[PDB]
Amino acid sequence: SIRNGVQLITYADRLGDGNIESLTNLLDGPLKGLFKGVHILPFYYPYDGEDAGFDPIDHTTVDERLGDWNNIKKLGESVDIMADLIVNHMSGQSEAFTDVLKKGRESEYWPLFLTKEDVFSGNDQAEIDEQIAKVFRPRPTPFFSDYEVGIETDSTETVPFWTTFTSNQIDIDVESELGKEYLSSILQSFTESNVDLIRLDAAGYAIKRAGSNCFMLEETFEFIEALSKRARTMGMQCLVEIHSHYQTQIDIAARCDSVYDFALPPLVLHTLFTKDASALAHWLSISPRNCFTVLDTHDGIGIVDVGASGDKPGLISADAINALVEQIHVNSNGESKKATGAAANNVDLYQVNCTYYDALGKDDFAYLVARAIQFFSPGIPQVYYGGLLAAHNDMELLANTNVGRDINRPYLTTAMVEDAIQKPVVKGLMQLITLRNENKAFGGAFDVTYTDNTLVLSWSNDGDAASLTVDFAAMDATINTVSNGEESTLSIGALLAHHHHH
Ligand SMILES: [Cl-]
Ligand SMILES: [Mg+2]
Repeated sequence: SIRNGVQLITYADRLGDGNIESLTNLLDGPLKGLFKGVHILPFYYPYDGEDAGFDPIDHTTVDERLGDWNNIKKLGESVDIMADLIVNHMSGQSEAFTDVLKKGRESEYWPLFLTKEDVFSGNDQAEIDEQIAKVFRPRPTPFFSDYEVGIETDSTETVPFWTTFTSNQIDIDVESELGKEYLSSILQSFTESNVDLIRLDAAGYAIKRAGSNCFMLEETFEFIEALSKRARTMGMQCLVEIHSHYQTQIDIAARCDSVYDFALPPLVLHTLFTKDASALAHWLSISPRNCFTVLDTHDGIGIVDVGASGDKPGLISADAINALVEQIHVNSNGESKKATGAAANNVDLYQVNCTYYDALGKDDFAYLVARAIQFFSPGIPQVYYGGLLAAHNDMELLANTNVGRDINRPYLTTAMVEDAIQKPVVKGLMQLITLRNENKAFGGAFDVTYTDNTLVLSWSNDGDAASLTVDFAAMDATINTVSNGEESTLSIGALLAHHHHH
């Protein structure tokens, strides 16, 4: 149901001249023939709030500055589309919540939102607080937000609403009938708009049980599967997004349709920094196959994704993680330090804000080797729009907005795309994308080998075959293919040289 090929991650306004139609034109011209799918980052009203699309006021409507649902429908006629579903909460400025403020318990939308009384039914405030302490929260934001409701009636009441993220995001009761209707209505627009893939956001929080940590409970999995089952009947498929310890990604992927591979970004950097693919080869021996792979995302480079968690070990040692973080700062000449928040130890760093290209010191050969490793690992490969064009760290935008992640969210106009696709490293990347799109071997069986400083990633399907051999002693990377009756050998170094001369 999903086209096996390379996908693009983009904002609808930051690649092209600023709207969906402009992006569609790009995918029809300069970027034609590259992507079987496109993850369009949150495009709902509004896309340019405090959390860059992930805090929409009205999740049910496209931001009219970007277009409408028919623009999405048109773009998805020929390519798979991935779109975001924020399942856990709604905006305090949404029409449903403002109605609750106006009419209180007389509101039609009252059961839609999660309050303190919905979860804790006792009256021992000391006991309720001891159980509130067990709830897992990402930031020291308010636990409840006390809104006055019924302001347009003769009765008022102050209600503590559950607010996991900010006081302007009200957690909804996804177990109520209204909550299922709200989520179903967005899925409805999706399937009517040729959306194929649903990235579920904050789903790990969506189910609350007093006494538990309210995070990825068994009841949370049951909710996720009920949501995913509905999405499947509507012709779509779900992706459970999370940044966690690697064993949690494995556990989720065994029960859910898809996960991200967030181990590859730091492991591939570490592999290239140290010329040791032991940890990379270990991961590929156990990694979920139902995944979407990335090097860069719209966020920063996740580090805790391969680090320890409590008593559980990481995929590389603490020493390797600290040396990986430090090498990124060295390769970006300190630019990533400017964009990344302070931390006592790098082993505790959530994310390093830096382009993947700058994390590799803008080494064109290593970067093409990195993306070849990504394409030859199992799962659907996604290419971030910035990394597709080898965009450097955007220090100007960083200084302007003071938002750490903007170092990796450049505004790349149609004109800048036309220039960037002329760069040899970009031309080399597009040739790799074409190989990954057209060889049927990736639809078959996988094997990973690491002996004598030589990593081999092999695929075979029907009569087609494709293998990536990375010799770290010789610093050579070679792709061998069988297809169309042809046997072909593509040296990555020869690939990059060819595009410098021709
Ligand atoms: Cl998949
Ligand atoms: Mg489609």
